[PDB]
Amino acid sequence: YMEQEEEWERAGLLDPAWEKQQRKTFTVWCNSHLRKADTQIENIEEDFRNGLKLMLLLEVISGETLPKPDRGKMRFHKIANVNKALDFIASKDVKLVSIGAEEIVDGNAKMTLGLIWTIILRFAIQDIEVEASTAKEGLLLWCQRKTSPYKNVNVHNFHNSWKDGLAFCALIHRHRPELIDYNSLTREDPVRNLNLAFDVAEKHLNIPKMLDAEDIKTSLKPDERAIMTYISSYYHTFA
Repeated sequence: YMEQEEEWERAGLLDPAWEKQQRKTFTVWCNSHLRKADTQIENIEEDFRNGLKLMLLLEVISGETLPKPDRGKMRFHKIANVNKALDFIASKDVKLVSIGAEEIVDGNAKMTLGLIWTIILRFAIQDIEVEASTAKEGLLLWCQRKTSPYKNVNVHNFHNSWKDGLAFCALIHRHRPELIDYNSLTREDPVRNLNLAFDVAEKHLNIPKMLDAEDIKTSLKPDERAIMTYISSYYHTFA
């Protein structure tokens, strides 16, 4: 009973601020891959309902070919396409704990964001191996190692450790010192630091601006899934 709401709490999906952060961040992440297939989404709670761009997203990030999709106005075609997506994901050793094609075709916001996170996790994070840690803990360890020389960075988590922008700027500076005047930065202007990292990463590293500095600024504890999504692109660009 209320198993789904317990999982949604931990997913961040009951908090509307975290839901909004995931909606915005996940849309940019999906488009950072769909661009390679010359298309895009606009509204993540509408534009996957027929399964077509979901299947395409999975082909791009996996390099594999999925079965041919159906087309037709009628719902059962959309259900079939979403099920082809879900089958492909499950085939990569993913436990789809209560994600059904019907809710995706229905455009249920929480299930759709949960599904996109499942995809980000499996394909962008799960295989990360850093020392003896894997997946999310490996990604966090990478961040801790790469930012260890910076005295004004202390990465403990994927939320408030990232709020003042210095950790993002440090990750960039550690790989490319010529792009960031790191010593000029301080904790006093977090929005400046955040936007610096986001602008530099978009310009020089081809990493789109998945995070909104204003959403981070106003949150005492920003959404972990959104921040992990963005940092996963840092990881795969440098490592």
